[PDB]
Amino acid sequence: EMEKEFEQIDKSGSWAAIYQDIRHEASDFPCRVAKLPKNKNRNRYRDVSPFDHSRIKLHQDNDYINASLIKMEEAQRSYILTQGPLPNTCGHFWEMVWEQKSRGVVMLNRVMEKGSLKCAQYWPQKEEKEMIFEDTNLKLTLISEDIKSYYTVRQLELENLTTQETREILHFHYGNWPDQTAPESPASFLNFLFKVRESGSLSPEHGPVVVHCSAGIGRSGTFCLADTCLLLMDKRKDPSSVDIKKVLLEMRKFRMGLIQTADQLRFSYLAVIEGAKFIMGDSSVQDQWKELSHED
Ligand SMILES: [Mg+2]
Ligand SMILES: [Mg+2]
Repeated sequence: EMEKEFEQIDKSGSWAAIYQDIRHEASDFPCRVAKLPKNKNRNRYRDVSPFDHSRIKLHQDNDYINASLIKMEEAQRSYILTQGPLPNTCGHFWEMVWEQKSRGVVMLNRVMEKGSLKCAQYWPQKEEKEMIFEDTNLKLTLISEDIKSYYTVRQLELENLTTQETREILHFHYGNWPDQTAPESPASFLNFLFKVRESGSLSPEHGPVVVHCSAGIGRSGTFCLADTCLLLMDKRKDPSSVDIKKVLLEMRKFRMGLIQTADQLRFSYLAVIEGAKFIMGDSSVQDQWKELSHED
């Protein structure tokens, strides 16, 4: 059992060992396109690249973006994990959103973190100042935003200027989750995860949700791992049936480095264990998460 195992690892103080074993067993696949000279300025970090086999290809001369399709066959959910767009890849980012028919973007970082710019300002901050990405012929307008205590939800309108088709994109922006560390509480993380779920952005009738932090592997991996684990129990109505480490290693077949610290691994256990309360039919813990969240 996941809860049994968690208590064993915690009392033996074994999280670093457990996490290091995951790194040693992780898949290794070529990243030849990411490493082409013409793509150097499309990568935020030299050591975080998409595998060729799972990378998202842009439809419109150079198809390269630092983004990976994580396709969880058994859970029947997909995610696109990507780096925080650079100043020259914001048009590529929204082209990917458009071509993949994604309905939601989950942003787990702030634009400035730790004294440095971790992400370009790739969405409009003011309704009256829309953004046009001339390289990809897309227009992006801020329609509304709901600013909560530690996260913000925005409605964006993304228009294809060629066809004049428009789509609503929901932006879920986590405000106080730093890299390397674990979120303040499972409650606030789960409250946020369930807001994304409730929006319909994860439905299979849409493209995969787009998830990013700065590198698109640490906080982003934690988000997807918890969501996939909860979905697997939901499908089986069986929390015992879920092996978190097996699921993480499966995710790492599609993008390198998912979950960057032993603390993030331990938090994933905490989050899935607490989230299981809701999956198995205690719908009122979701209310307690919102209370514990102090989102107002
Ligand atoms: Mg429009
Ligand atoms: Mg169209």
